Amino acid sequence: HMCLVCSDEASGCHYGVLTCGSCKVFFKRAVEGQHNYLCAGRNDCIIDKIRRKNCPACRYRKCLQAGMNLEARKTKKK
Amino acid sequence: SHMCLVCSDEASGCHYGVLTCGSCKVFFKRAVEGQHNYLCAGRNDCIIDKIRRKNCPACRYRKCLQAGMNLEARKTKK
DNA sequence: TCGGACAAAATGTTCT
DNA sequence: AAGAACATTTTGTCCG
Ligand SMILES: [Zn+2]
Ligand SMILES: [Zn+2]
Ligand SMILES: [Zn+2]
Ligand SMILES: [Zn+2]
Repeated sequence: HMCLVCSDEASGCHYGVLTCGSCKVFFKRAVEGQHNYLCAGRNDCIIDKIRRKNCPACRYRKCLQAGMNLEARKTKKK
Repeated sequence: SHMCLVCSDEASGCHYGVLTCGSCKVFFKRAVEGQHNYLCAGRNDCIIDKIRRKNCPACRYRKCLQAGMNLEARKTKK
């Protein structure tokens, strides 16, 4: 299937969302680093397999908007 | 006479013909030496500043060329 | 699914 | 100034 963030091949539902392993780990690192990324464009960068490295701000924004959340399994269990 | 012409960080000298910081110097060398088949995720006018210069190597390399960076600056100069 | 360990890629600094 | 070595950061895969 397809990662909902970067369109690469997805490796499961991570943190609530069908995503590839690279996006899974990017997301956990972003949340736990509480990094404050800034876009160099217009907050609408193309995030695909090549370009996902280019804008961590837009990649992270796509993660969050797709509904990724570290407590996804904890919420869904409930 | 103080600022990197590519990213606006503090320049360290006049490298490959242009006033630049050390990071832009070696970024340009690596880009020319090798391949630079970079892809912009924006509209080819990414802002290249001290933080964001890492986001888009395509626009960073474009700004190096536009500023006139070239490997044989010192030969050409002589 | 999740995350630790390891590895690769990409970037940046020292040069006593 | 330019470049090799060294070093760090950022990203991605392998395992369990
Ligand atoms: Zn992805
Ligand atoms: Zn962006
Ligand atoms: Zn610079
Ligand atoms: Zn760009």
